[PDB]
Amino acid sequence: ESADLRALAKHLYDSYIKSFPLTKAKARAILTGKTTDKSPFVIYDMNSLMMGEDKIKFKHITPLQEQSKEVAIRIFQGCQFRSVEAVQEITEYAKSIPGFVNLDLNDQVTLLKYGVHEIIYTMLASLMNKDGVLISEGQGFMTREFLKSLRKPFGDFMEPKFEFAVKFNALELDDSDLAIFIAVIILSGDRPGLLNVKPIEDIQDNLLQALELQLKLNHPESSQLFAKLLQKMTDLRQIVTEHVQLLQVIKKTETDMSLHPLLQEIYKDLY
Amino acid sequence: ESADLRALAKHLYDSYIKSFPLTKAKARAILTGKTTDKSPFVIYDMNSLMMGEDKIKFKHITPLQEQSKEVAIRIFQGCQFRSVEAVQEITEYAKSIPGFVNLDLNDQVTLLKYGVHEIIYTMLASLMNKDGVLISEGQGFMTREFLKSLRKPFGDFMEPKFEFAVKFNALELDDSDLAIFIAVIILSGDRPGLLNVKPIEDIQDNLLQALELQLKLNHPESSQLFAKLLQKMTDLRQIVTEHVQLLQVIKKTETDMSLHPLLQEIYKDLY
Ligand SMILES: O=S(=O)(Nc1cc(-c2cccs2)nn1-c1ccc(F)cc1)c1cc(C(F)(F)F)cc(C(F)(F)F)c1
Ligand SMILES: O=S(=O)(Nc1cc(-c2cccs2)nn1-c1ccc(F)cc1)c1cc(C(F)(F)F)cc(C(F)(F)F)c1
Repeated sequence: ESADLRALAKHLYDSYIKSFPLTKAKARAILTGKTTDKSPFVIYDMNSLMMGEDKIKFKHITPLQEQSKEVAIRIFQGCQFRSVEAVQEITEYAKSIPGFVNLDLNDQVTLLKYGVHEIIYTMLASLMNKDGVLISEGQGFMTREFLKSLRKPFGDFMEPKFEFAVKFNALELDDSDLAIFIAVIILSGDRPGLLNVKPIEDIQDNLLQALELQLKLNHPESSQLFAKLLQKMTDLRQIVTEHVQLLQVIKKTETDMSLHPLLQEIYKDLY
Repeated sequence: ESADLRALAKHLYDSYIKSFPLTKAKARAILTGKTTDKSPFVIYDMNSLMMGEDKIKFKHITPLQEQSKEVAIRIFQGCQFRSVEAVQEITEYAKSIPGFVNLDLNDQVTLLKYGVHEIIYTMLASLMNKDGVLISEGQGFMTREFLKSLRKPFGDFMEPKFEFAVKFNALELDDSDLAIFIAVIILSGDRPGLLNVKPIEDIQDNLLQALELQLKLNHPESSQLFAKLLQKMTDLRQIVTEHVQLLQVIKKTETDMSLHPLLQEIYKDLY
């Protein structure tokens, strides 16, 4: 039944709603200017950032990290903290994908480890326009120009993500489309070191049918959107390998210590 | 609500299975016989010690270096390496505790820094009986009468752990009980130097309620088990102060030591 596929789409939207407080629909209204209530703080330069360490921290001192050290470094570390948070959220959502928790425990672990980054860049696009990105739970907005202005290695971090987002966003996907897409990415039977490939493909098969039916009904006038969407999955992998290269350059060339243990042993045979 | 609290237990039990390779179940299987494999190498004197270390012949080099010392200090070296490795495991599991990674970064660090040792000994009981302890992934045993025999300082190290374990093990906790208990340990709002106490206590509260239900549902005949388990937190805090106490006496009677930088930080300014 098509009814079951819609039931599955529906189940995935609701779990997505619970796992991810800042949804695309909310982020876009923020990025535009709907129901004017509490406009976000704008970080457009080194000075406004300084002025802003005490606009997302000073209220009560519970930050992503302390002061001092280069601004490029501080932003880097703040994004470390932020990604481990994104990961817990993605992990929670994953357990709500039917069949996922019943997979071999270590295949769960492998799936998450290779899948999380592609889900971050997909979902970070919902938070982006062509001019910058919502941060601090939609409380701030950091310009693409400022990120790009940071000294050499760190100024190149974000541009590729911005470039992906602009084009991905032109697809006009809504959270109900993204909910199933994110689930398709998780369940990829081609990740390195997976034990049982077939049960993962059997799940991704059902989520592919659901994704297809979703897009046909929700986006009838977008000829071959399903296909276009699956092709973006190769774009995502590129953004990831490229982000992984740059992290390897940073860690080999820089002089700043003590980092987030999460993706530290996860630096072992990645993308 | 009961179902939230049941899901919390279930969640915590999964990450537990994911972060910790030698669980309590599997370990008692090795101590009992219930397992369909091997039989651990018993170390009781200097000769069977000089047997157990060299026994590494079909079980080659473990994550650690070459045993470039003597007897006591030779174990002193390996257990340091085991500790480092348990910490990694405990850090990984902590990140999976809902709300942990959203806390102030410095309080995450402080919570780990104190909580780690308590969880070490708690989980060390799982691998213990009154006669000795599984070491090396449970491929070895190592009598309490051997460990007790050692030199003036090294002679009071595992004893307090064994005595703790004997009584803790009479509580009949499983892996699913222990999953919640260890989370309640890390989320302790009284650790010195904590910056925002209340959000930590908030989470412990929820964990405490989940512990309660787990015990009540899992051990319905065990009178006041909740209270008796939590009383065990005082015992654990004593083992830690004793441990860290020999670790000082060691700096007066022995020569050069030096620790993995992860253990140096973890023992830094520790009561
Ligand atoms: O995947 S990211 O590009 N990671 C990242 C960016 C940056 C920097 C940008 C500018 C100067 S340093 N650092 N990191 C990062 C992330 C994780 C690490 F382990 C190490 C570094 C990322 C960027 C951002 C943001 F766009 F807001 F910059 C946000 C996140 C979030 F919220 F998902 F955590 C992630
Ligand atoms: O926490 S322990 O008591 N550590 C420890 C024991 C011992 C020794 C006992 C007898 C001679 S040396 N040394 N250490 C130790 C551990 C870490 C340090 F930084 C310094 C010392 C410990 C003992 C054991 C065991 F019983 F196996 F000995 C195992 C572990 C494990 F698995 F948690 F790492 C930890």
